[PDB]
Amino acid sequence: GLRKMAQPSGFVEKCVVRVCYGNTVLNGLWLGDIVYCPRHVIASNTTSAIDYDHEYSIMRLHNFSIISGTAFLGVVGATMHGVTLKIKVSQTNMHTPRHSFRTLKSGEGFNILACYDGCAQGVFGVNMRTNWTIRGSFINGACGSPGYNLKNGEVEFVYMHQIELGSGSHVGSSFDGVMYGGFEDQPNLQVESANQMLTVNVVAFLYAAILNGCTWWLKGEKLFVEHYNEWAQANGFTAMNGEDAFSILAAKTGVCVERLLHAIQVLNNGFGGKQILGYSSLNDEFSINEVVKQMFGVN
Amino acid sequence: RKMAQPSGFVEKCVVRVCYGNTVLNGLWLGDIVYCPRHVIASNTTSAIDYDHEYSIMRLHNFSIISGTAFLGVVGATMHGVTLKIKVSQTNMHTPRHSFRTLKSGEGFNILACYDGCAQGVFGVNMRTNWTIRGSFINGACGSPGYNLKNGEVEFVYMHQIELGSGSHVGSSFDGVMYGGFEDQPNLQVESANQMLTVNVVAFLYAAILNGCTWWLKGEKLFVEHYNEWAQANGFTAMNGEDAFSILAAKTGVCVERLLHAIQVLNNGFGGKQILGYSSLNDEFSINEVVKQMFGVN
Ligand SMILES: COc1cccc2[nH]c(C(=O)N[C@@H](CC(C)C)C(=O)N[C@@H](C[C@@H]3CCNC3=O)C(=O)COP(=O)(O)O)cc12
Ligand SMILES: COc1cccc2[nH]c(C(=O)N[C@@H](CC(C)C)C(=O)N[C@@H](C[C@@H]3CCNC3=O)C(=O)COP(=O)(O)O)cc12
Repeated sequence: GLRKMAQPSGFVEKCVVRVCYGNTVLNGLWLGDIVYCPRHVIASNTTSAIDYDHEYSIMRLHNFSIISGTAFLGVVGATMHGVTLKIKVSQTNMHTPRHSFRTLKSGEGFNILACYDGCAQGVFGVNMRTNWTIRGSFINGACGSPGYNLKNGEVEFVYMHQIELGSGSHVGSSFDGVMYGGFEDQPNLQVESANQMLTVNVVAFLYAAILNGCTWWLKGEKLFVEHYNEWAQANGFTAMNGEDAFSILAAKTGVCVERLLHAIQVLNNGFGGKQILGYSSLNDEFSINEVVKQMFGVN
Repeated sequence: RKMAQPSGFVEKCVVRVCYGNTVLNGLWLGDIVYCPRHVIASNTTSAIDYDHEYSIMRLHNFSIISGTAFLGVVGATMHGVTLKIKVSQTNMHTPRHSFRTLKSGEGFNILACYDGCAQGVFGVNMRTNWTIRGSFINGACGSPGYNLKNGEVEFVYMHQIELGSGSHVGSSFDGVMYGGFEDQPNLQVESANQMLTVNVVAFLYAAILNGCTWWLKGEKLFVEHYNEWAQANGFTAMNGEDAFSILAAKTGVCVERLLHAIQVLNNGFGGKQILGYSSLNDEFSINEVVKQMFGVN
């Protein structure tokens, strides 16, 4: 079958801490001797526009409390970097994993460790959508929850949770302190752009259906990538690219991309009660990488 | 959003178990390694006489690796469809834990492992036909299923086989195969799956709490009439209306209006969608819905 999976969370869980500042609690990420967390933790009043330079100048280090498991950490300094704080603590996290920082591109998959009061509660896989929001599941207290990927024996930290938009979509920042999509960490309504279905993930899904033997939707007609891309601009799908990446899948099946792009056009009107790998409409959750790892064990 | 509970406490308990040329995953708790008994079978190709395989077992064929260390086997005994392998070494990362057998409908977490190393983690439900909708390939056997609850890890599932349908079957850690399936290379057909009605009701209450209510009408379907419709339409009977009384009280919507909606929505969504789903969804339990939206267990 095909299940949306998270990569294991163990390396990340040892780094999550609780960050208290005055009348606000949220989550931080403890790496080396730095704790990363959203800068709005220091905002005393969030019922009007937040002047972060003012909040920063009145900040006093003795109002911080940072808790790892049951241990308090000594706070030594704190600097502001975009929409994040970098808090210097007197102790090094001896469980700091091998890691780097990376900024997600449009459509890329990653993992969210949903944390509360400095303790992890759930983990799930998710895609950065073309409108720079994610479909998460967060309630109050989740700010500072980290997003990550495991690659080559290294943790890549990619997302720090920040805000929930009026529509229910979730916005975070990189650990550089740049908010995805340019959203503001301000208490006021902001509207995101319309979402686009990720065409390359729908193609990979349809290959998966072929390999699992679900072929009823498959015809023999081809739709040229260029003709599809004009249709996608008018129907809320991203353009097609990287057809060469689908070599692996096209070989094992003997079906070409341009036949599936035809199918994408047809199946956008509904599955008519039929179900493809157990879904009743097109799914853009799965990348080529995931299909290929889950079906064949090849990275 | 479907999620899993975090895996850190379980990851340190998974080991790589090799017997001869067969490799799979074991669970290291205390001084015992638990794993599927087919690790000692000579030919996973034809019928297996496990009493014979156990009698010719030779313990020096074992190799058990946790990270970089080798564990020393001192004995092994066979219980149901599992092996309990006693080693010299006690797992110093053993979490507070118990073993529990899942009932029909219950959700749990799977840590999919290969060669003794965790690769992914996802939530599942034990279906009424005693299979789960998983994702596994060769090498996944022994992958553990777990729940985190009341400051301890409950271990509930050991992965064992893929049915010809693609559905997946495991055992509890007392050696009892869920569904009574056999750990043999023969085609076995599970019974027909049923949609879990309590989970579908949980989902519609989730929809109401998020202001998704186009489908909601005023008509009421009494539980006994629904259950008659259910037995003939591949749905489970309505039960445990107790936790739903709480949701009914908060939303003002009685369960009987949702049972009616199920009967109607079963014939398709008419184009529209519910929480982004294009058809009835029974993947979420009432606990998951309450935990995710209100933060309470
Ligand atoms: C009137 O203004 C609005 C209008 C319409 C929509 C709006 N949306 C936000 C927003 O997103 N506000 C951030 C803080 C900003 C103002 C600095 C926030 O609330 N984040 C949560 C996680 C959120 C909470 C529920 N689900 C989550 O993902 C934290 O965890 C961190 O802070 P808190 O734990 O709540 O104290 C303000 C707002
Ligand atoms: C040929 O007759 C059949 C007919 C129809 C359906 C059938 N199904 C099986 C089966 O499932 N067989 C068990 C081995 C038992 C019988 C001893 C198995 O293959 N288990 C996998 C997990 C599986 C592997 C693929 N996806 C998974 O979930 C392990 O992990 C251990 O095996 P490996 O050492 O890793 O290959 C045999 C069979």
